[PDB]
Order: sequence, then structure tokens, then C-alpha cells
Amino acid sequence: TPPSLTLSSPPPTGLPVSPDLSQPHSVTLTCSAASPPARGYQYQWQWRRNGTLLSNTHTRFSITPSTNTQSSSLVISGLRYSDAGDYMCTVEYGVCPDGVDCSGTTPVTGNIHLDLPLIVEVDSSGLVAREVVVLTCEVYGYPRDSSPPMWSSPGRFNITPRYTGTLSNGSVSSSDKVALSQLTIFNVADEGEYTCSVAGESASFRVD
Ligand SMILES: *[C@@H]1O[C@H](CO)[C@@H](O)[C@H](O)[C@H]1NC(C)=O
Repeated sequence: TPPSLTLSSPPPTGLPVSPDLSQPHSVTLTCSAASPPARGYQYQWQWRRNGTLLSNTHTRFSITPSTNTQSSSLVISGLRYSDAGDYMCTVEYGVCPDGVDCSGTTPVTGNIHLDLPLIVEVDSSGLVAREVVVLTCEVYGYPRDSSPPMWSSPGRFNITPRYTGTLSNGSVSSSDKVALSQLTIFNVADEGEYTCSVAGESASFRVD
């Protein structure tokens, strides 16, 4: 007798989510049932990560239903790269009127895929007198490991480490980028692509 229950989001193929990289310390994941509960009914939600039920007793995870229970949001705080990947949201009937049988209704689970990128940028001073170009390798997002930046350029100068500490236990705002390294060119023949590589990611600047 009870109304049907399915998810509008995520769909069967899952939902990708990525954070606001200007405010990277937390992200909100939301799932929604396709229809609101009828009068006298409520939905109940469960969230899982790594096979494991999440609840509000967890420090970095906070779950909140909508007023009508049609949706549920998980806020992950203290975000770091290792939080990336799949999260599962499951909806079921939580309350049903007496004399309605909800026990035949199967819970519905969706998958959210949380993408936590690491972006590299190579910025230039321009040619300046301190004779010289200074390139700075900067990152933002979610550093994966402690791998130092590696500079490259086909063929081929001072490399000064800038920030050398660990960033993989947290995140870096796109409007508070971290400088990892600087390539100084002392002194036409130096024109061309210079690349900074930080683990799997890279960016270039063409010095002309
Ligand atoms: C989930 O599993 C991965 C792989 O073992 C791990 O890096 C991560 O810390 C685990 N915990 C969370 C909350 O993502």
C-alpha cells in the first residue's frame, strides 16, 4: 500500500562531486529521494564510507536531513586527499502509518564520487633586474603525498625550495596557494617550456 521510493540523485551511474576549492576544508554531499513522503510517513537515511556506517558521533562527518526527510546531506570537514572516492547514501521508510506495510519496500542506495584534485601552477616574475626570470611552482587543492616538485625543460639556473613541509593531512585554498619551489634563471637561448611536476600533476610556463 505505501508509495514507491527511489532516488532522483544520485542516479544509478553515481554522482561526481568536487569541492569549492576557494574553501577546501569541507564539502557537502546531498542525496534526494524522487518524491516527498506522504502525510504520516518519513524517510530515514544512512551514509557509508569504506564499508562503514557514518554517524554524527564522528568528528569530521555531520549528517542532516531536510525538514520533510526527502533529502539528506553529509558534510565532511577537515578534508584531505584520503577522503576522496566513494560515499554511499541509502534511503528507506523510517515511519509509516499503522496498518500500512512498509517492510516489503527495499532500501535504495546511491553512490557519490568525491573528487579531490591537486592543481599545479607555474607563475612568472617576468624578466626583472635583481638579468633574471623567477618561476614559482604553486599548488592548491588536496596534496596526496610529500613528493617534492620536480622541474623540467627539454634539454637542460637556481632551484630554491620554498615550502617543504607536509600538506597531505589537509587542503590548500585556490586563493591561498602554496609556493613549493622557485626556478631562477640567471641571464634568448633560455626561452621555452619549463614544467613543474608534483606527483601525477604538472603545469608549465613558456618563457619567451
Ligand atoms: C578509507 O580508506 C582509504 C584506503 O584505505 C584510507 O586512505 C582512508 O583514510 C579511509 N578513511 C576515510 C575516512 O576515508
